[PDB]
Amino acid sequence: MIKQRTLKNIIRATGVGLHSGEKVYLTLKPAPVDTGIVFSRTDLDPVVEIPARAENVGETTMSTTLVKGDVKVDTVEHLLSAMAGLGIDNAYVELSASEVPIMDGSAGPFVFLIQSAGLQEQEAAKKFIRIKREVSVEEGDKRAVFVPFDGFKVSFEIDFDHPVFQQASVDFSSTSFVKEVSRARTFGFMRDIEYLRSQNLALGGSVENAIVVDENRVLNEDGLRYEDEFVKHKILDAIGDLYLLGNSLIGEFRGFKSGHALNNQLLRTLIADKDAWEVVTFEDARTAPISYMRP
Ligand SMILES: C[C@H](O)c1nccn1Cc1cc(-c2ccc(C#CCCCO)cc2)on1
Ligand SMILES: [Zn+2]
Repeated sequence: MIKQRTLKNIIRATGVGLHSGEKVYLTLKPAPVDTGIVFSRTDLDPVVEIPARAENVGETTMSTTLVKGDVKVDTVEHLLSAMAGLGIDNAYVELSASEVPIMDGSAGPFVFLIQSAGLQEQEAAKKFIRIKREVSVEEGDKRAVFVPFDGFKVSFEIDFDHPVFQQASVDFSSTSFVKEVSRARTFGFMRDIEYLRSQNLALGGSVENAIVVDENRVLNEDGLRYEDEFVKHKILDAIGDLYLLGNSLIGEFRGFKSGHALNNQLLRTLIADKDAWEVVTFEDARTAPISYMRP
């Protein structure tokens, strides 16, 4: 069967929140079958746990934020992207502050740290959400859609009105999450960055954790990791936002100028429309439409 995964060993890391600029200590731990991914604010007494589920998304402006009452965990989407990309069903993610550390802007450090710890298969079938009807949501010129598909693929199309320019598709039948998506970094434009800082956001961002663009060019000395890094990062973000379904997808996602907001809107419409999806397991990995790398 395709089995659930958790972590073999604990992972720790120390970083800064992209928006908050606060130092934060992260610890990922193993969790039992059917736990899902659960964030814990361990700086608080008592500790405040928030499952990484679409129902818990509180704000979607320039990151995806989980909220339970007054308590938040901001910027979950890169780490969630990594966990999704590696097949991780169950994990606790402890944080000593309100925002997941940004690392280098991408999921590369998370996938490295995870894979250095190692994964552990669990004796229970992995549950997938299978798209059985097209579900779309739109708002103005922005669109996000789920289409039935026997596998998992993601397409994205951004319309940026800027000299540094995009679209891309990835199908995990041939694309490596790790090699081709995980390294794509967080990005931003000088006009927004100042506005965001004036709105007291973006406080931790720098050329160390993001592509910084002026009116013409990428200012980072070392340039890009992929020719299409920006759009590959949008795919990264979307995989992370979609993992808030709390199970891997069998289907296709297509995003057209979509962001965290519309991505969450799509999850919510999907979840509400039970005719459009069903949960499935695969007792024989050999006949399934997807595969995972070795644990
Ligand atoms: C997080 C989300 O998933 C996300 N992924 C890609 C983009 N975004 C939104 C976003 C980008 C930034 C950002 C903030 C500050 C700087 C910077 C800088 C240095 C300026 C000093 O000259 C660069 C970028 O903030 N939010
Ligand atoms: Zn991002």
